[PDB]
Amino acid sequence: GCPRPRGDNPPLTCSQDSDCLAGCVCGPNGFCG
Repeated sequence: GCPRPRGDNPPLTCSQDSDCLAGCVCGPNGFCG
């Protein structure tokens, strides 16, 4: 998964898998996971 995320921060948007860091994926709500 992404490097140590926290719920003190909002999710970031995406539209493709390449919009995120390695380890992260792009989901159906248009937010990275």
